[PDB]
Formats: sequence, structure tokens, C-alpha cells
Amino acid sequence: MSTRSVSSSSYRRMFGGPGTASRPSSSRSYVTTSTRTYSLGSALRPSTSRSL
Amino acid sequence: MSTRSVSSSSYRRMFGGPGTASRPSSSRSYVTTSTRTYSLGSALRPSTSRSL
Repeated sequence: MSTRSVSSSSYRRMFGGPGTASRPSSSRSYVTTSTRTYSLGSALRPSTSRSL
Repeated sequence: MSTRSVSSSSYRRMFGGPGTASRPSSSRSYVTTSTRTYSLGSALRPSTSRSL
């Protein structure tokens, strides 16, 4: 017989389906500004009382 | 007895498929960083009545 040899390409592995590796968890970011506590002159300003 | 059956082994080398040069999946599957900075916008104007 001329041997019908086993043509042995990568039917064994290199597959496949879970090619979904690094899904972007970066879709969860947490951006926030340098959050201000605001200044107020209300404790710099006393009551200048006029005595008559 | 022979035959004319095709005799493909692996026959064109043996090394897998063309086929995965391991393109590096960077860890952008982490969470994008918390940009938690803070502005001390109030104490930087020390608003106190020295009129006492």
C-alpha cells in the first residue's frame, strides 16, 4: 500500500473560543477633580458696632 | 501491492500554525486608577477676627 499517512496539522490545539482574554476592566475608571473645600470671609468679618 | 494514496505526514515542517507570536496582553484588565487628589481651598486664607 502507498501509506495514507496521518496528515497531522494543529487540529490538536491552537483553538479557541476563550480568545476573550483582556476584557477592558479600565471601563471602570474612577476620575474625580482635586475636590475643593471652599474659602469664606465670614469669620474674617466681625460686627463693627456703633456705640452712640 | 502498492496504491496511489497521498502520503502527507506533517510533511511541511511540524511547528503548530503560523500562528501565535504571543502579542503581549498588558494588564489594562486592572481598574483605571482612582484620581483622588484634594484641594485645601479654605485654610489657605486664615479668616479670623484679630479684632478682639
